[PDB]
Amino acid sequence: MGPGFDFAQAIMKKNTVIARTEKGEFTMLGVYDRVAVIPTHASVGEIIYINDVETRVLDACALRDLTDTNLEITIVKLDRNQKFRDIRHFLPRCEDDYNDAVLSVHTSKFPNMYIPVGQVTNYGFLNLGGTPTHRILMYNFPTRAGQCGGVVTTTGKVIGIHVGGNGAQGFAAMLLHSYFTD
Repeated sequence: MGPGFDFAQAIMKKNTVIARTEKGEFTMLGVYDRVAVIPTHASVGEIIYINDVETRVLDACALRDLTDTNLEITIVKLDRNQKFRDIRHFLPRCEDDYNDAVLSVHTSKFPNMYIPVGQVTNYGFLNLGGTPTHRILMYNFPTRAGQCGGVVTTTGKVIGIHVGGNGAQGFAAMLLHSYFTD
């Protein structure tokens, strides 16, 4: 509908796959080469389905901060025959607050879904499903189940992936450029 939705669509159309684990179907962001991200509660194993194709997992790393606190991001390297467009230059370098974000989801349950969530707060600490979690972004949109792995964007920045909600607010794990140096 406007330039935020433009940037969100450009990311969804080239840098997402549908990931399936034993814990469900998730929006999965591809970042560069065969490297993607997914919420850690997806419980990635040795095999994952990518657009309904059986795919070996070459590596999976559940990120934690240097206090050994959960960040809810798992970085997955896929045994796929095709690379993602490199979008690392759209990742923020530091923790921040944002205006006018979009949450974008693509699954069997919610295809081509885009949500203007408005202002995004650097919330910080969240007890997420009983697990102390850091680097959480918050938006005042009543997000539901099925949206996990959804991509949070502003114009020109890919800032997080949706990991939870409390019925009135939604929560995303930050994406930082420093997670994807090689």
